[PDB]
Amino acid sequence: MGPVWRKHYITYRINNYTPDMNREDVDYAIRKAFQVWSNVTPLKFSKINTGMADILVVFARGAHGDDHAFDGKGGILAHAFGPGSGIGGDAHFDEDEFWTTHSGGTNLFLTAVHEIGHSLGLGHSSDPKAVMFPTYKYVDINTFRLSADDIRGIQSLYG
Ligand SMILES: NC(=O)[C@H](CCC(=O)O)NC(=O)[C@H](CCC(=O)O)NC(=O)[C@H](Cc1cc(-c2ccc(-c3cccc(Cl)c3)cc2)no1)CP(=O)(O)c1ccc(Br)cc1
Ligand SMILES: [Ca+2]
Ligand SMILES: [Ca+2]
Ligand SMILES: [Ca+2]
Ligand SMILES: [Zn+2]
Ligand SMILES: [Zn+2]
Repeated sequence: MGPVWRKHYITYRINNYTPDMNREDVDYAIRKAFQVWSNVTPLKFSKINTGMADILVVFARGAHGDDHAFDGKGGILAHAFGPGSGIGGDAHFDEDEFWTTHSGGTNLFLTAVHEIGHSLGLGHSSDPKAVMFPTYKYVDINTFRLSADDIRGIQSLYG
C-alpha cells in the first residue's frame, strides 16, 4: 500500500558518483532502472542537474545523516525512502560495496531497480523471482524482466 507520488512527472538527480564505475555507466544504470518502472505505469522520469529533484540518488558511507546507517562491505547494500517531500523518495547506495555494470561486485542497475521500487512506494514481494524480493541476486541484466508480481504491485499504485 504505502504512500504514493501524487503526480506522474517525477524528476531525479544524481547527487554524487561512486568512484567504482565511470560517470556514464552510473548514468546509464540509473536511467535504465527508471525505465523498467515507466514501461508499465503512467510515470515519466526526467534527470535534472539543476533544480529540486523528487528522487535524489546518493552514494554514501556508514552513518550518513539519517536513521539507516550502513554497515561496510556486504549486508545492507542500499535503502530508499518512500514517496513524500524532502528526503522522501531519495535512494541511498552504500559506497562500501563495489558497484558494477556486470555480475561482479554489486550490480548497480538491479539494486537501483529494487530501490526505485521502494522510492515509488512498493514493499517486498514473496515471489522468489520478483525484483522486489528482499535479498539481492544477480540475474542476466541483458534479459532482465520484472516479474508478474512486480508489475501487479506497481500497477496497483499508479494508473
Ligand atoms: N543477503 C544478501 O543477499 C545481500 C548480501 C550483500 C553482500 O553480501 O554483498 N544483502 C541483501 O540482500 C540485503 C539484506 C539486508 C538485511 O535484511 O539484513 N538487502 C538490501 O541490501 C536491500 C537493498 C537491495 C536489495 C536488492 C535486490 C533485491 C532483489 C533482487 C532480485 C533481482 C531479480 C530477481 C530476484 Cl528474485 C531478486 C535484486 C536486487 N537490491 O538492493 C535493503 P532494502 O530492501 O532497500 C531495506 C529494507 C528496509 C529497511 Br527498514 C532498509 C533497507
Ligand atoms: Ca553494506
Ligand atoms: Ca526527495
Ligand atoms: Ca565502492
Ligand atoms: Zn541513507
Ligand atoms: Zn527492499
